[PDB]
Amino acid sequence: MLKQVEIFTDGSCLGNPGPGGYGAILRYRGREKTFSAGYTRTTNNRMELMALIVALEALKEHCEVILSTDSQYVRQGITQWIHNWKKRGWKTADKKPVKNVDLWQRLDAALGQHQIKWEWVKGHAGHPENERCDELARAAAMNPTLEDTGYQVEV
Repeated sequence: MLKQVEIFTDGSCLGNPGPGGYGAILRYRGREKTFSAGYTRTTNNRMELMALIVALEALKEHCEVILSTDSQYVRQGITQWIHNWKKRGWKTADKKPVKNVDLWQRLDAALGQHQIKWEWVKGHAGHPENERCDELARAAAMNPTLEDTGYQVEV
């Protein structure tokens, strides 16, 4: 068995907003789980956040996790935004709530249960697991069955 949980994510959506989906692969206790759902009206970025939320929330105890994703949005948030957002109570400089605050807070909550390591892969230089997530995400976008109830046009 792997001594470190493994998660791989991608999200897909054309249209801002539009029908969108996500794929996520979770290696956890000898099992490999695959998550995927499509949403009727959403954004690419909200789908990349959702992928990670769903796969992390699958974890039922404290873990060491390696998260592999090619999202620039997730990468910026993690490496540039979240720390300064927290200090300002999840507001931008103009004192408004940050975009996708609902999903960022939910992701943050999940991140805070685990020892976390990030692998920022490129899209064309992805692993078999990342490619399969891309496939799942586009297939989910094609067949949406959920509501992205947190999505707002005005941020």
